[PDB]
Amino acid sequence: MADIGSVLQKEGIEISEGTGYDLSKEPGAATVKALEQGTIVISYKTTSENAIQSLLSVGNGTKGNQDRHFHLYITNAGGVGMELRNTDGEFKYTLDCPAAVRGSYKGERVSNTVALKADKENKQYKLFANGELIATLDQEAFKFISDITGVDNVMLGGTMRQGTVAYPFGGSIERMQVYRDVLSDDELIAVTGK
Amino acid sequence: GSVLQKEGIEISEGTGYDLSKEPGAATVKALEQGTIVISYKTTSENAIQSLLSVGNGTKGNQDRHFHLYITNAGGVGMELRNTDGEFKYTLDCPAAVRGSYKGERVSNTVALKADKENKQYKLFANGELIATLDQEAFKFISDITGVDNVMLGGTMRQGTVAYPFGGSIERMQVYRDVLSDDELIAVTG
Ligand SMILES: CC(=O)N[C@H]1[C@H]([C@H](O)[C@H](O)CO)O[C@@](OC[C@H]2O[C@@H](O[C@H]3[C@H](O)[C@@H](O)[C@H](O)O[C@@H]3CO)[C@H](O)[C@@H](O)[C@H]2O)(C(=O)O)C[C@@H]1O
Ligand SMILES: CC(=O)N[C@H]1[C@H]([C@H](O)[C@H](O)CO)O[C@@](OC[C@H]2O[C@@H](O[C@H]3[C@H](O)[C@@H](O)[C@H](O)O[C@@H]3CO)[C@H](O)[C@@H](O)[C@H]2O)(C(=O)O)C[C@@H]1O
Repeated sequence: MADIGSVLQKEGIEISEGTGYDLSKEPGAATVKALEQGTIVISYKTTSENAIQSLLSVGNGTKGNQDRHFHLYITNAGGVGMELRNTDGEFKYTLDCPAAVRGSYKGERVSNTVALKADKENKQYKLFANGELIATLDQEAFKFISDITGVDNVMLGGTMRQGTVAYPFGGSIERMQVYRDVLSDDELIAVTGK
Repeated sequence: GSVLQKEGIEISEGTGYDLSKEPGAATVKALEQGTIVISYKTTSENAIQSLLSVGNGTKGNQDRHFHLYITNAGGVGMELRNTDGEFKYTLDCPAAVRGSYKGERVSNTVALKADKENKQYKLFANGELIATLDQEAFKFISDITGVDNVMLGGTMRQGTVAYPFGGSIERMQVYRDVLSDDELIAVTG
């Protein structure tokens, strides 16, 4: 990891439900909007009982393009997932893992760390939470962010759908990093388990 | 040997075909792992068409089922569900089967295996492995709460036939055994 660098990073970002936090103008956003593969690592605390809370999304926010996006999300039941979409006629690749994260511990909102990697070489997606590899998906027709049509935004804490903040998170994004590099499972186990 | 097999079952769009009373249905309703192989011809433009389902058809339990389905866009998928709070494990693969081709309906063969030891699901269509899913928390049909039916051509949801297929289920076989990838490439060809 000594010479690995993120293409986009943010730290210490509070977000109330429905507000989101726009990253579209950040240096590095263009790179994120074109990823063919890579790694996303996010530490957060959720204060929200919303059922589906996007931590990070990248997609097409325009009218009629509401099924064209990627997001990495958590749920109110302690689930972690992702969706990678370009309308269902093109692709809808998803993961949803139960009982992988926690909202609270000893009456306090607890930090969790999750990660997703997408590896073009072996057509594989892997999801991690809190020190564990929780799911692996292989697709013959591999896709990633550069396959979504008309990407125009990157954001924390929701997914833009026809100009509305969908899948709204509340709480704190403690640390968020996006890499073009595909990090090893050992690295992701270590960073998510810390 | 299969635990349940049927051949030449033609289904009017929306009706389904109940297998719940067949010999072997109990075993299918309790599978911890296994393999499903289905050759079919669809004659329907319905968006989502279950080929085979196993689930809980009772009121309030509409998210408790397994099905292997095709779509009108040439997709193949499966969902394994016991309400989203418990599990929702899915696959959806584009451009894997044909709904029609040279203005004609056409046969396809698909397969799904669920492998408990490897904690793995693999989906096949027409001689190709199209997706693999590995879940740390492996589930299958015996983890669904209140299974009470097995059907071709739809999924029972609160007493309604959801995801309705129309056409012919040419051959369907369900195994408790986990077939090899090579065997599934061959049988789906
Ligand atoms: C993470 C997750 O569950 N995301 C799904 C999302 C959420 O469950 C809800 O938004 C939470 O309220 O639901 C999505 O589906 C709902 C929409 O479906 C649209 O129809 C789909 C149809 O179901 C597909 O079979 C078809 O291929 O595409 C249609 C068009 O998108 C309805 O038109 C729309 O009104 C909603 O009901 C969603 O996109 O919001 C699916 C997410 O995977
Ligand atoms: C193969 C497939 O696409 N299956 C999905 C199915 C189909 O897209 C549609 O049925 C085709 O018309 O849609 C399902 O979701 C629709 C229902 O969602 C319900 O709310 C969900 C909510 O979206 C989840 O986030 C939550 O965890 O669970 C809720 C309760 O199920 C609505 O209550 C209901 O009215 C439908 O809109 C479906 O179950 O039918 C999801 C399938 O994966």
